[PDB]
Amino acid sequence: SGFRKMAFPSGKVEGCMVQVTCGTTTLNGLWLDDVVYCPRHVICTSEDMLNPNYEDLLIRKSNHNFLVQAGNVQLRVIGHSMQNCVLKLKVDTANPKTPKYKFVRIQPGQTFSVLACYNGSPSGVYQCAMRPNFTIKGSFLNGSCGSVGFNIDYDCVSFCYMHHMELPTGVHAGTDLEGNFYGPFVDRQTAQAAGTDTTITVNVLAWLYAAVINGDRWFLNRFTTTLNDFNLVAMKYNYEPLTQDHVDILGPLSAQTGIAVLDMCASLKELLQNGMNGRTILGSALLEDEFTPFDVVRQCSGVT
Amino acid sequence: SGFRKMAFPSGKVEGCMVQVTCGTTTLNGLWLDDVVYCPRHVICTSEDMLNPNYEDLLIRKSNHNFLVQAGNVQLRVIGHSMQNCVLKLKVDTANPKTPKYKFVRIQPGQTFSVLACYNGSPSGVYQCAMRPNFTIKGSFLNGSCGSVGFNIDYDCVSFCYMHHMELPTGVHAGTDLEGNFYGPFVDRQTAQAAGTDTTITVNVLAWLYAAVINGDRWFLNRFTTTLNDFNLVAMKYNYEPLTQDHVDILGPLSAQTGIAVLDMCASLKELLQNGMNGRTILGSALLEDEFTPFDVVRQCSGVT
Ligand SMILES: Cc1ccncc1NC(=O)Cc1ccc2nc[nH]c2c1
Ligand SMILES: Cc1ccncc1NC(=O)Cc1ccc2nc[nH]c2c1
Repeated sequence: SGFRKMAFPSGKVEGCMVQVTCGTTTLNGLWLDDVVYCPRHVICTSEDMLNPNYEDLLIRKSNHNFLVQAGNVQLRVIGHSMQNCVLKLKVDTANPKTPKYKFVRIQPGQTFSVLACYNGSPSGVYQCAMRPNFTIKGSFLNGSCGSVGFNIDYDCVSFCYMHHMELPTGVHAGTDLEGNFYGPFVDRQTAQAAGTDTTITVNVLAWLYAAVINGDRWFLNRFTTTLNDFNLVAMKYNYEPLTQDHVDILGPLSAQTGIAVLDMCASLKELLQNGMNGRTILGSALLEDEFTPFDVVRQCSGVT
Repeated sequence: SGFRKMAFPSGKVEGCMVQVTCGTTTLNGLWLDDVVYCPRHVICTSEDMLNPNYEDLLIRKSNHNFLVQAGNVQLRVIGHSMQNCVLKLKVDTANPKTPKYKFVRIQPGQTFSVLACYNGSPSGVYQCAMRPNFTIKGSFLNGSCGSVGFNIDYDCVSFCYMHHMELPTGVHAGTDLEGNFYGPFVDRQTAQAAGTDTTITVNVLAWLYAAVINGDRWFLNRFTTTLNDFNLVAMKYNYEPLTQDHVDILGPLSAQTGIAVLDMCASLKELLQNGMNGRTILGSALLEDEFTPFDVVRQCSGVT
């Protein structure tokens, strides 16, 4: 028993982190096979970030200008190319620690682990979610760019995020490993404001099921609702609309606990309208939305 | 910017996890050098746990009864001994992945990362604190015993916890790596109730400093207090008494932010008396106490 905000074990990803320096800029790179992936803004100075022309800045860089270091040993760069907002640096040595991997582009509401790194060295690991406005709320200082987000399925690492930007509001933006930004964000230091950060309803419901499984049941009530009625309340509270697809995804948790999805929606509706009244659920005083239904099943069943 | 509940990168610890089976019981072991450490209750059945005589149960076990498996390869057990509540299984092969390590016994209020494992396989990593009542609030299912807690200082892993028990209330109890339980708990399935789970005041203050550094400042007020006055309010709210040692420990955060420790105590006192009023601090609706002052400095400076 007990339910924690849990990240995936980071070892497989630690074995892929390298330091990339170009000019005066140092950030992190991800070394998979004989390619090192990193944000293309490694070629910029802070002044260039105001209005960068990446193709033009890149023409002035040669393979020998990209310094790639794995631990205390230097990697030889034999090619470089720009793919969307990432650079792919071809090196002469395959990473011997390359795990089985995939590149996946996640949807908003999906969770992943981030291995925060500086100078190609891991500092920590935390769990987060792709917000509905395509930002993430991470912990990233100068030099953390190129740190990655991932999920693991037994022995295959699915990389889904690479850190690029901190918006003027302190939230974060980045790309998938094909270099396409999540949402409308760009790798330029300009006015980029995020949209409404709505709450991921399906994740809140999954977490309420985790609370019932792990003993916290005070919020269960004598009511039910419909998807349409629940969604009127969800709209009012800046929650994402709940769909029949989300109800189907919650089916296994509903079956395990014997609490119908719409009855849990009615508990959630009352929590939204009445508040917590100074009470807590799984050690939280707010409705937690950074656990997917899959995360709840995985943690409650101990998948390794 | 941004502040997250961050665990240490777990790779160095993943390389030490093994599966230990004795009879019908399987749990995790920690393989460092040529010794595998695991809870001595691996020798018990669930029925034995009601009233175990560990010395007597152990007499019936030989080296060949402890099955130790690292990945898919078996380790040969050439000796076994009981040290307090842990078994030390001497194996014929040193763990080639043994990191630099120490065994440390932490104090209440200190934080650490846990690598939750099942069948010697890592499932996830999370950050937690040793509560003032010597319990931890983890996420542990059947088979997670032997999972460990640790801190890392550059390349040296300090192991501080090994999971043993879940109390009837759903909180967790365990030992240091010398096999001594934290607090009054025992490895017997009996009535063991935890004391008051007070809030770690010094950690709440550190987290309020992290909030100011990372932009959340609404709770700062025009007041100050004294240690004695603050402690009267701390007593009322089941917070640990704040000492001059804690004030000294918060000195670097006070210097960085320019907010005197006693002024932050006055902000905390008002938060205790008035509540949050539906507001949040670093994404939390409660006062977070599982970040030490050292954690706040480490995360805010990007130590790798
Ligand atoms: C500063 C920071 C902190 C956390 N996360 C991201 C960042 N960086 C940015 O937002 C853009 C940036 C800023 C200066 C750069 N110089 C070369 N490349 C650069 C990219
Ligand atoms: C069940 C559990 C879940 C999470 N954390 C710990 C536990 N186990 C216990 O509290 C004691 C126990 C219970 C049966 C045992 N059989 C052999 N050894 C045993 C030890």
